[PDB]
Amino acid sequence: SMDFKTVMQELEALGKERTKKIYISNGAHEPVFGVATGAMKPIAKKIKLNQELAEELYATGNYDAMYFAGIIADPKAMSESDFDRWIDGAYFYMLSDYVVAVTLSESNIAQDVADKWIASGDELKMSAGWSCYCWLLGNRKDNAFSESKISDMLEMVKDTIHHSPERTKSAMNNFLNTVAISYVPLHEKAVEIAKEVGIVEVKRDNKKSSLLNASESIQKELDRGRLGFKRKYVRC
Ligand SMILES: [Cl-]
Repeated sequence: SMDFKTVMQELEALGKERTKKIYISNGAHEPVFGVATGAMKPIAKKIKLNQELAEELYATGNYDAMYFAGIIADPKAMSESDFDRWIDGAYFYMLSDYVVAVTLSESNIAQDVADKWIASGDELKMSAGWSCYCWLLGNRKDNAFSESKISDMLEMVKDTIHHSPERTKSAMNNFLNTVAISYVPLHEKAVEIAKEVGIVEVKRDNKKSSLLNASESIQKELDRGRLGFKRKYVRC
C-alpha cells in the first residue's frame, strides 16, 4: 500500500503555481502545492479508502494533502471525536466546506454533527455544518430530512444571515440555493426566503467582497430545468 512519503511526493509533483496562487488568494497558506482536484483521480483510485494514511495527510497542514486525505478517508468509520479533530484543523473555508463537510456528508452521523456545528457559534464550524447540509441534500433522498427541521433552518437563515460571520453567510446562502433546487418540499418557501434575504455580502481579506444573489442563482437553475435535481458533490 502507498506510503505517506510517496503520496506527499506525488502531490508535490502535481502542484502548479497558478492553482497555488488561487488557493492562497482564497486563504490557504504554506505549505501548499496547488493541485487541481481532477489530477488526484489516479492516486485516489490506487488507494481507495485508507483512514490511517488520511490521518497522516490531514496532519500535515498542507491544504492539498488535507484535501486528498478527505477523498481517501473512511467516513463511515470516523467518529464524532474524529470529525471534531478534523474541523479544528480546518483553518479556512475550503477546508471546512469542501473537505471536512464533504467527508462528513458521507458518514452515518452527518446531521447530528452538522447540527452541533451550526449551534457552535464558531465561523468555520458553522460554515462546515451548513455546507454539510447542502451536500446531504444532493446525496440523500428527501425522506432523509424532517421537513419541519429544514423549514426552521430556512427561517434561521432569513433571520440571521446578514449578521452571521462572513464564511457562515456563504454556506447559509448555499443552503438557500440548495433547498430551493434539491429539496422540492420547500421549493416555494426557499424562493420566497431568497427574495427576503436579497443580496448577501461576504467580506473577505485581500480581495473585494463577494455579492451573493441566491434569488438569481436559483433562477438560473430553474431556467436550466433543474428543479428537483440532486448532485452528489464532485470531489476530484
Ligand atoms: Cl450580508
